[PDB]
Amino acid sequence: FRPISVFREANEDESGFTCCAFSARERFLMLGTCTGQLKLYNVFSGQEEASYNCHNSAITHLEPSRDGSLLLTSATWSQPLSALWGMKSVFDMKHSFTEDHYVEFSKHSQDRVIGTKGDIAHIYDIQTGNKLLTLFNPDLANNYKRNCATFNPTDDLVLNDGVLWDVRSALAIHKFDKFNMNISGVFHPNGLEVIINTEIWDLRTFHLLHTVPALDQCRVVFNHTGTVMYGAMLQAMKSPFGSSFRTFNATDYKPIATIDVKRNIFDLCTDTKDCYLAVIENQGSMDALNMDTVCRLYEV
Ligand SMILES: COc1ccc(C2(c3nc(NCCN)c4ccc(N5CCN(C)CC5)cc4n3)CC2)cc1
Repeated sequence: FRPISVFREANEDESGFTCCAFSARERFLMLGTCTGQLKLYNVFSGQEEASYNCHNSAITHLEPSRDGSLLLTSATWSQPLSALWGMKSVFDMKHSFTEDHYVEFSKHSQDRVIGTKGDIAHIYDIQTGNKLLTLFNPDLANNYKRNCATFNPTDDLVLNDGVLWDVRSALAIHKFDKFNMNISGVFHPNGLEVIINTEIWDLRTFHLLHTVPALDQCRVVFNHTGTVMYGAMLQAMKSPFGSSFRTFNATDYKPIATIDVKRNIFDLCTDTKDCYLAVIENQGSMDALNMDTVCRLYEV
């Protein structure tokens, strides 16, 4: 991890970057701010190329569509809490997800959005903005405090609050038992396994395949080739994470590295070719009126 770029929010003495993702245009990073703006930076020169007022509160999350035409954003306490934005020609809101704190695109075909409202998953059509499904069963709920509903790689299944749902039938096919208070889980990009906090579960037998105590309270992200898994631990303008992330082999879940950048992390992502890792790193203290974040790009 060799840092090869670094920059802060132009003209802000308290740099307010909160989240980042690469755009479909390689040299250009998308970042959210603690005041609700979407910025586009040149990830090498640190030049601010563009700025949009998307929300009334800090952006917590953004996901561009692979084709470059759409962007999801989520916010902290503003209404709508999440939104879908067209980026062809003019930047503009297509749909708003009024009380979803988190949103994700479907994976195989990006024709759908899945949103989380506490313990409830909402699935929407991109083209209409209509809610196609509500996935919630109060008897099966685990009430995970950081629940983030997600689709599997083939879009036929949803993981919501540690419950596995068949999308076509809107049936709960399995509830994974609750073994932590916070982390709800992700699908492995291989589609054979789900990672719920420290437990790796088989998707056919629901067998426990690995116990990985190092993953406790970690938000997990794969690289685009699905060979490396990045974990950043939640800590118990307050960052969601601490000052370190860990990498694992996505195949056997062996630890590769533990990097302490010694600055609280707000977010991290990779380019689609997995050459770089962008990290939003806070300068100065937990106990500060504000944050002062920078974006650092590391060559992997
Ligand atoms: C599975 O565990 C999870 C799941 C989801 C999250 C969320 C998140 N993710 C972030 N970035 C990583 C994903 N984009 C955030 C970044 C900054 C930030 N705060 C908000 C308030 N404000 C005072 C300063 C900025 C809040 C964030 N919340 C809500 C999506 C965190 C941990």
